[PDB]
Amino acid sequence: LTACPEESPLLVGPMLIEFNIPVDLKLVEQQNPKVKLGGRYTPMDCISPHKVAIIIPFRNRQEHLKYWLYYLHPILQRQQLDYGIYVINQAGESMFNRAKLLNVGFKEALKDYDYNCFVFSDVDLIPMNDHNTYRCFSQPRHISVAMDKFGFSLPYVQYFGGVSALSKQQFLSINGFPNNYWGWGGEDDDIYNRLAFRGMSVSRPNAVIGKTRHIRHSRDKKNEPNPQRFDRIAHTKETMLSDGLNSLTYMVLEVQRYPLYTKITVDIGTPS
Ligand SMILES: NCCCCCCOP(=O)(O)OP(=O)(O)OC[C@H]1O[C@@H](n2ccc(=O)[nH]c2=O)[C@H](O)[C@@H]1O
Ligand SMILES: CC(=O)N[C@@H]1[C@@H](O)[C@H](O[C@@H]2O[C@H](CO)[C@@H](O)[C@H](O)[C@H]2NC(C)=O)[C@@H](CO)O[C@H]1O
Ligand SMILES: [Mn+2]
Repeated sequence: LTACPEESPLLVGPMLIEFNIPVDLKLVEQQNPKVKLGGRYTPMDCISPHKVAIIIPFRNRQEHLKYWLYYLHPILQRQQLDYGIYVINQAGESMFNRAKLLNVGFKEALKDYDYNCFVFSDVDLIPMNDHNTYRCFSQPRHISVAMDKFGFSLPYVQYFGGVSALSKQQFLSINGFPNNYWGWGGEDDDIYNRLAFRGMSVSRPNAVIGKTRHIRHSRDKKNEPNPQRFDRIAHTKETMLSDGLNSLTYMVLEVQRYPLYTKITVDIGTPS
């Protein structure tokens, strides 16, 4: 087997993404036969250099996940990636912690395979063009550059939320993500500040290939805006050495393999 081409010849480009449609994972499982237990997939006709672990922070977002699985599996396969899908389900009902959930995904995914790249994706964002490759680059990669929710514009130049990707080394270089952001907002700006503090830049696909759709939804109880968020992002320099992968503590309550994804239910503590 030879290494897959730099660009995949299976790519179609712009695709039609809609969410009025109903989804059945059985059909999805059925439409995507190459996808093995736990949502793992490896190219059978070429060797791919990207061993990607796609991490999804999660809690009470099953319908969104269904659409995510429905659209992304066919896409990822076309991108000729050797990947796996990890849904990090937060147990309990205390304040949501997006970033800590992502750190957990990093540690748990490594237990399965030697992934070298990590894509962190909100459950409700779907790429509109398969040229927007879900892998890592020489620089941390911001993937959802043109979200319809923001009218295809970056809400602000340093925006690093939605979907992003960090190689195993880039992730390790910043001590992973912070564990101290409970509730909505800021965790992603902290991460962006971490990158800059370790001397890195952000790589992005152009605004046309980077178009992506966000599933319109309402607020989730227990993920209200975090008031101390402004104060935390202004002090990232002082807290990133101690808050992150090296201070990460959680408890896996269960690991369930579903055909389209591995679901890891975890107790990540409470704020204080
Ligand atoms: N205009 C309506 C504003 C809606 C306010 C809710 C905030 O919306 P967003 O900024 O998109 O974030 P989110 O989509 O709520 O949270 C980010 C992501 O974390 C995850 N997430 C967050 C909260 C929750 O209860 N469950 C969950 O699974 C999920 O992957 C989600 O995609
Ligand atoms: C009205 C306005 O422009 N508000 C800005 C905020 O939207 C913005 O908050 C950030 O918004 C992103 C888009 O949803 C979030 O991903 C991000 O977490 C959130 N950050 C914080 C700290 O709340 C901030 C950027 O710091 O600026 C406001 O002006
Ligand atoms: Mn959302």
